[PDB]
Formats: sequence, structure tokens, C-alpha cells
Amino acid sequence: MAEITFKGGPVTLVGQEVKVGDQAPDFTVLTNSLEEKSLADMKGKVTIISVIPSIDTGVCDAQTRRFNEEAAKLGDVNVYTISADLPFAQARWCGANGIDKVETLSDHRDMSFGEAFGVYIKELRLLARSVFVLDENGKVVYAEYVSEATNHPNYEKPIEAAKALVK
Repeated sequence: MAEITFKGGPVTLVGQEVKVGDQAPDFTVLTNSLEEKSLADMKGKVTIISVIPSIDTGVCDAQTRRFNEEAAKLGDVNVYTISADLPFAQARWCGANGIDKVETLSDHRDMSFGEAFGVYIKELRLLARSVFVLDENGKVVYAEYVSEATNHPNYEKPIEAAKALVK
């Protein structure tokens, strides 16, 4: 189970607990440029996806920044950071600053990724704090939901999962 806490309050997820091997549905997301992109546009290469409620939340610094920076060096992998619409959350791309390969995404506009990966928080209506790695067909090769959204996962584990493919 992929239930989480946010600020020390438990909160439920809508479409729950994707896991390794479960495959990814194909939904749509928006870019930082507000263009429609789908999972099918990511397919054809190994892909890495961080998910955060906002970037103002400081989780930028502690892990997402670093994880993305490492991810971008494993190889030519796609790297993404999905955020809420929330104004605090796309301006500044703490994950996508200095690593031009990273792009910030705005799923909350359509919630399609939110529902499809079950990271839409039922109680809070935010993107969950989560991290995923996908094979070239879009098959999830890592998934994690951080037990507290204001906290961060061990980021080596998705890096190893990505290494295991890229190599």
C-alpha cells in the first residue's frame, strides 16, 4: 500500500500502488510550455520520473535536484519532474536547473497521470511525492511512494533500476 502522510496527516491515493512490471496506461501530461505530451512520447527510451506536490516545498533541494542530476548522467535517459499546477511549483524547476535534459510537467491540469499512476491524492488533491523508472516500452521498472510527502526516498534505488536498463 501506497498511502502516504502529508505534514504529519495521513492521506489516501485515488488509483494507488503501481509496481514494477505492472505497465503504465498511456495518459497525457502538460509540459512547462503547456503543450500536451503523453507517455507514448516518452516511450522509445529509458525514462525517469520524479513527482512532487510543489517545488516551493524544499524537497527540490534534499533529493530531487540530486537524483535528476545523477539520472541525466547515467545515459541519454529521459528525465521529468511532474508537479501540481499550483503557482509555486513550475516556476523554478529545482530539478531542471543546470541539467537541460530535465523538463518540468504539469499533470494536475487533466490529472490523467495523477489517476493513472494513482499519485492523485484523494484527500489533498495534490500530486503525491513519488519516483518511477520506465523501460523503453513504458513498463515501470521502479515505483515508490514516500511514506511522508514532505520527506524524500532513497534515490540510489531508482538510479540502480535505471542503470540496470541503460547499461
